Amino acid sequence: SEVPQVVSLDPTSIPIEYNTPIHDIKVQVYDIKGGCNVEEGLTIFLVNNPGKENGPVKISSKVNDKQVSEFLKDENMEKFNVKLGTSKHFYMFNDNKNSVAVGYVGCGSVADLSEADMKRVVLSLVTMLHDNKLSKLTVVFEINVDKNLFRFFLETLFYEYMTDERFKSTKNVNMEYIKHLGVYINNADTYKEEVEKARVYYFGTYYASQLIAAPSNYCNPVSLSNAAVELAQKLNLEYKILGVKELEELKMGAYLSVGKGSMYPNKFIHLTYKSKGDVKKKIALVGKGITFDSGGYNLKAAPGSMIDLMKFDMSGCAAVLGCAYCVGTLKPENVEIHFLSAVCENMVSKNSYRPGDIITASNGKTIEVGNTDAEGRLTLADALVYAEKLGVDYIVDIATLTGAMLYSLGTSYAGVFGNNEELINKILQSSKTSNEPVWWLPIINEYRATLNSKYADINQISSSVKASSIVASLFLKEFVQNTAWAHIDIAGVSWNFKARKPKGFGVRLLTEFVLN
Amino acid sequence: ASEVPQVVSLDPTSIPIEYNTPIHDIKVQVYDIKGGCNVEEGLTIFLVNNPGKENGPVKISSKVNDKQVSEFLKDENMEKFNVKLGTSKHFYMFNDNKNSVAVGYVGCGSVADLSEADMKRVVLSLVTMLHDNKLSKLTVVFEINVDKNLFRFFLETLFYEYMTDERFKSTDKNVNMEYIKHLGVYINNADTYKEEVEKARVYYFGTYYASQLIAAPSNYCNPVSLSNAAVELAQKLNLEYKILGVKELEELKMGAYLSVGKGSMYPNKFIHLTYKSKGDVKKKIALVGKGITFDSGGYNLKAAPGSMIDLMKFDMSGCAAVLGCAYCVGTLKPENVEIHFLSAVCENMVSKNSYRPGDIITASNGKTIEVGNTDAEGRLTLADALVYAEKLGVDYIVDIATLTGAMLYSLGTSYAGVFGNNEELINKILQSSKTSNEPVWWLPIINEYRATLNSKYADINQISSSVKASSIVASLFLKEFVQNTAWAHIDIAGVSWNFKARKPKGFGVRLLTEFVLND
Amino acid sequence: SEVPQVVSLDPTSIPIEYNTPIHDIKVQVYDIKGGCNVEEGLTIFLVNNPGKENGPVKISSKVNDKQVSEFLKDENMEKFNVKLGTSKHFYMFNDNKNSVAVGYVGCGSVADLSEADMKRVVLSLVTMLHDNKLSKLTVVFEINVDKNLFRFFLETLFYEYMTDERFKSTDEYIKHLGVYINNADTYKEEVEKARVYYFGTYYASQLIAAPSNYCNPVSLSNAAVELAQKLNLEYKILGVKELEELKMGAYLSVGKGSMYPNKFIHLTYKSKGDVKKKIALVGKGITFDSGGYNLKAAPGSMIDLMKFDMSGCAAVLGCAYCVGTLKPENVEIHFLSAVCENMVSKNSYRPGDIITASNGKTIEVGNTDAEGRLTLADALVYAEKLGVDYIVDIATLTGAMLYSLGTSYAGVFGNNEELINKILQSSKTSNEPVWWLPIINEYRATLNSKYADINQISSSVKASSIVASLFLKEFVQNTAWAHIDIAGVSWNFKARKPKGFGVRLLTEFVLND
Ligand SMILES: CC(C)(C)OC(=O)N[C@@H](C(=O)NO)c1ccc(Br)cc1
Ligand SMILES: CC(C)(C)OC(=O)N[C@@H](C(=O)NO)c1ccc(Br)cc1
Ligand SMILES: CC(C)(C)OC(=O)N[C@@H](C(=O)NO)c1ccc(Br)cc1
Ligand SMILES: [Zn+2]
Ligand SMILES: [Zn+2]
Ligand SMILES: [Zn+2]
Ligand SMILES: [Zn+2]
Ligand SMILES: [Zn+2]
Ligand SMILES: [Zn+2]
Repeated sequence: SEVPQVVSLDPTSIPIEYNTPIHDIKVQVYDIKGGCNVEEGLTIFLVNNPGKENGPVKISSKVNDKQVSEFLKDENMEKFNVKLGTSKHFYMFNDNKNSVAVGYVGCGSVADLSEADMKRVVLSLVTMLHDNKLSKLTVVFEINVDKNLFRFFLETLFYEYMTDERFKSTKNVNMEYIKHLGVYINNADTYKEEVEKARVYYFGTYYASQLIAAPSNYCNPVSLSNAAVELAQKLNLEYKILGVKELEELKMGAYLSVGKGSMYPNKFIHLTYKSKGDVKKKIALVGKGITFDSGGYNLKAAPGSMIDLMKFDMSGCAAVLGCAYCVGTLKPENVEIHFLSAVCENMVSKNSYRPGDIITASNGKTIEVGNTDAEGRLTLADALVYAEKLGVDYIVDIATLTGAMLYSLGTSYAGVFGNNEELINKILQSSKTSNEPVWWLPIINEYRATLNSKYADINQISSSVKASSIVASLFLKEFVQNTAWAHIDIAGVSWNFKARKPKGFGVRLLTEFVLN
Repeated sequence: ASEVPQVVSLDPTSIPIEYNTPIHDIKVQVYDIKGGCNVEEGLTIFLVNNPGKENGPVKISSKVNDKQVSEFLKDENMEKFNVKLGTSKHFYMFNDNKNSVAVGYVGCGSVADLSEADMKRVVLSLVTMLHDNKLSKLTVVFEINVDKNLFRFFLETLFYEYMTDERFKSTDKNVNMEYIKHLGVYINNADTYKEEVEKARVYYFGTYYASQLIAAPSNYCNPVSLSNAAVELAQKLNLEYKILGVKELEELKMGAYLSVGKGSMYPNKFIHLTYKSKGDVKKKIALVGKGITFDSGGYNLKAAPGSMIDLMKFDMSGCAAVLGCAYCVGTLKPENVEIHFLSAVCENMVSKNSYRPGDIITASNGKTIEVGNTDAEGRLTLADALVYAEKLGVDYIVDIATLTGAMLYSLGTSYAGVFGNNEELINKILQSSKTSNEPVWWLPIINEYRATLNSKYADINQISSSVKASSIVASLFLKEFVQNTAWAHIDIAGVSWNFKARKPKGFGVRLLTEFVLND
Repeated sequence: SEVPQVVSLDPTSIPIEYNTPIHDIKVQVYDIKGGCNVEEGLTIFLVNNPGKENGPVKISSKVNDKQVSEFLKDENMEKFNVKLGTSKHFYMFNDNKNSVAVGYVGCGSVADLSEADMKRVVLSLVTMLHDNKLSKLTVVFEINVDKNLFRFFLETLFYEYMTDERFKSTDEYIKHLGVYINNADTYKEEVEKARVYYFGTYYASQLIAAPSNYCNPVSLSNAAVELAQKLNLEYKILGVKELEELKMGAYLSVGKGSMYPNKFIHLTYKSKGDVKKKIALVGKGITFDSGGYNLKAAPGSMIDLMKFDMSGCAAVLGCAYCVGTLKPENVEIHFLSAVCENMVSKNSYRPGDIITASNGKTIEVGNTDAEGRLTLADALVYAEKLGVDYIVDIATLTGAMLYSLGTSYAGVFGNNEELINKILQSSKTSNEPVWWLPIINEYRATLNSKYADINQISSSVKASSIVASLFLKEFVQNTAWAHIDIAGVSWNFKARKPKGFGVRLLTEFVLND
């Protein structure tokens, strides 16, 4: 619980903002079928034109104001375009002779907007929200969206609108979030239930983002495990933090070896949510929790190794904890979930484990270490045997495991591997409804022979096959004996290089998996 | 003084320093050339040139008070030799008293005004004549034109190159070393040049002292032993001194400086030396030196080709330059001036305790900094040092540092770069460069690159991820930690080490001293 | 004249747009004291705020329209801030019930805007123009700018507004520009000069942006001829046969491995009347630099960008446009470029080759990727024989510039301080930033060849830019000479296009001399 320090100026906890300005936004959903009121703040119409390429803007909605409706008549609007991401602002006086601000955002010419399409619309919308001191925003849906896409709109809106200023000291003086958000859409009553779900999904994602973005001197195994406890306490999760003494008794030799060279003791996070009624499904969610990945003696010194980004290497853990918030808040029924993460730090030291070392996992398997920079699968290995010992139905691990993902699926799609096709399908189904894209990749058994060690039971890495993501999955597969298991590699999708911030990828995905 | 920690008992606990050098035992005499030259014992060398006559014949113009020697040096005899820069010859003959004497010359080219580099070549050629000859006396006859500043440069360079560092020699000591005991100089209007002699001797040792600190390996020269050397120096010079330990640095919240040293076995030591004039103080100056006793690069380890990790003892050259300046100032004792000699000394190592890439740290002025590269640790330590410097309420802040390797690609190994926020201060540094003959060139602080230091989470980035103009970006960083004081920054990463001669130059000592003295 | 082809689909000329939509824009300048009228198009206020948080926007100028004045009231504008580059624009109806667009661009908190700052202002302004079907743009200057910066504003505006679609197959611009500024009469003379400076820069941009299959030594020399003919300049293109007779072995060696014959461009401008200054402007004209057998294969060598390596030539030709159009007095200008291509072939020159320059000096080649200085050597020998007063060469010579001054400031080297100062003065008034770097003679000894008269490159001295300058200096014996290294500033990496750097710089140099 106590964070060790080298000097007194080293931080001893991760700063966390629980009550965000987003939570102070009062959200109202009205049916468009009744007309729109255009009074205070900024009013934005989401408009398209199906199959007209860059077509003219047409406002279909009834506006309960003669002046505003006159301004928005077709003859006036035809000079404007519906190009995806395009936005404009209008100034006018209403019927009550008050000054009002109105505008629109183009949603293209395709009837069914994709996640990327919706993201671009929101990003354009957020641009209108920044550098304008508005008190209220009104969004009018003149496009077709189902409830899942509507929820995604809000989640993305909240997430992109929110700005992390925890580490700013000498800060934007003009930041001023809206206090009211009005939404006009048809059949408002079906969409109202998605509002609070979006708000929960937002913070779950933003919470994971805060943990990832937090630098390694702030976010260490002790401080992160402490944060998990604080989170568990607020949400009523049973919690248990395993220290070195417990881990040694449990013989987690693979996991403990990675943390040897660190000044922070290893901390194993175990949170549990149990429904009050009959439990029909038991699920273990495992997250990779490397607070910093230096590579060990296989130091990240090669070009393109992105060593300065390696605080992100606990993204899997953050996603699991972010999911814990959503589950703890929405309180699903007939399910018991274990939230696991073997947290440690991979550093260079006189105490560090060396390339060539043979270590023993808690399942008795001896492992020959060929590369200390492949430490993720080592910690995940012991975490998986622990998971299976819990007697669950599904084991789902999520991790920034291999850089090869950047070459396979890139920065938008995560890879999923597994030993069970139905479980994979459930993950794929969750991906669609959560709108966090995942693609099914194969575990090619032909590469297994490349993990055959001369002295230990198995090699940590291959010295042949360059398909590291598959090889790593083959390694993890050896530590799940008789349980449905899936592995999501998020090394490529976790960090937003363009926006220079985390995505909090996986939070909404894991929650949809649990809920449905 | 603090106790130097050891891993084994064989680890050195102090930097060996030679204060009394053979140069200090040399008696220097300056004569007027119009009185004629006496050629008796030891070696007598004529410095000769030939104006616009590309390798011209040698001609001795000076009167020699010896019939035999004057006949030997007559034009007819000397025309077989030429004045090519760096050329030297030895002559053997008998004088009027039937004694054997040794005479020679060094070619000074065909250009009337010799540059520092040219003069250096002349001196180097001269030193070769001193080497491997057991001489007791050297006599140098100036048949060329040099001003007082260039004349002093000759003596300083002569003393520096003649001197040999044998502190770390044990079984391979040179059995044949035997320095001259007397140095004679014949020059026109000598009375004007006499004041430069002792000044040269002072400037020499300041440079040689800095050289000794730099050349000292990192196991000998650590933050503790270097700060101890600073204290010992201050005591000898009657300067006020103050060494800040970790506890005091924490109270001052010097987080950037402390973060770099976290991974070291040697505690951070902040050097603060003070020279105060006895009279009314009219100018207050802070001299800040980068003091990284060893730069491994941190977790951004120097593992790339050309990173020169074996040279990284040099990375405290700025501190050494500052301490060498403290010697000169404390010795010549300029008045009506108050000088602060500062250096945030530490070591950048790889450890479980080391600071990581991506860490956000807080400087003593409250600015939060995101670390993108641990091998850019110099600017982190300088940041807190500059904030400390400005709190002293000085008129000028001048920092000197082996900051960026880009200097090797911009100005190279001969000229140092100077950046600043004040043009008058910059001109003064340039003025000091001319009179000290330590080359400096003005480089710009381009404000357009500033936006690349905008961090998403912290107040500022330590490094840029685009620009690649490392020296300018670093200056932009440091500028953020000097709020309202005239400040200049001298990057000596390229000029500090003499790669051809395999030794330090002690660059900056004479430059900084000239700056203080002529102010 | 005839461009050789490998296949019939290979282009045989560089497409050039001479008449741009920018030339069709009518520009009117009014005095701010008379008030602003808001009728057609888009109206943008350029505003600042000394000591700005960044602080709120406040419009001081009087607007002769009740509807617009209601919009521009302090209470409404306080919601916006003046942070540099920030902009907002709204659409509304004026007193005459016409649709109008009104807005602002934030100019920060500094009273005196820099070259870099003004560019950020312009880009934000241009961003609104690319996404609004406007007929007229009106700019209201509520900031202080001198005559030079105002001209710079227009040049940058015109240049960034213009879009190159020459190579877009398939698989709008405003017609009026209104300017409100204090002391309007003083700024009116700057308008047409800016339009000239614009195209000079944009013309150079077109040559640089043109790919190596379009822009080759033959097609580039042809383009120079066509330009000279339109400007009524005397022109002369030296071919291989003439070059051999002139014994330009260094220049000819670089082009040996190319399928395109070497072409030496020589344009000349003579002022009507007494000539008081004679100047030769030399531009590096490598249409493509593969590096030769010292192939650009190392990481970060950016071989896909190497069409840019004739930027120096383009800058000189762009200058030829400006000088030929504005027609300065008392001056004679020579526009020179030894154009060729550096390729890998059985006919290519090899590392280790010893070649003879036209001045008789033998050169040992240590790196075929340092071909720029070799071509410049013969060009400099050619230039001095013309008997000029100043020789100024401009070249993308060394990548080391990216490590010294970066992408914003070019480096200038020289043997004459008066010439250097004139360049620096020209840099200030043209707002194309240049910084004086030294030619350190101590490094000269590293060019001493064991067998030849001189080495092409150094064997260490990582100060490549200075060493190269030391090389070129050996080919100017008795003339005031300057060298501008634009390797770092030539290409705009963020915008993915050329800057046309040097055109305005060279013209100001000629004009103010
Ligand atoms: C097997 C091999 C030797 C290639 O090592 C890696 O697979 N490195 C990954 C790692 O260091 N895991 O801990 C990694 C690299 C980049 C990114 Br982004 C993520 C993960
Ligand atoms: C910003 C960057 C990542 C390039 O890091 C450097 O600037 N390196 C310098 C350094 O390590 N300072 O601490 C340095 C290298 C070599 C020489 Br020689 C001098 C100084
Ligand atoms: C050090 C060396 C002698 C090889 O010189 C180069 O660095 N090459 C330049 C070149 O290829 N001249 O022809 C160059 C490279 C990149 C850029 Br950008 C500009 C110029
Ligand atoms: Zn790793
Ligand atoms: Zn990892
Ligand atoms: Zn370093
Ligand atoms: Zn350093
Ligand atoms: Zn080249
Ligand atoms: Zn080139």
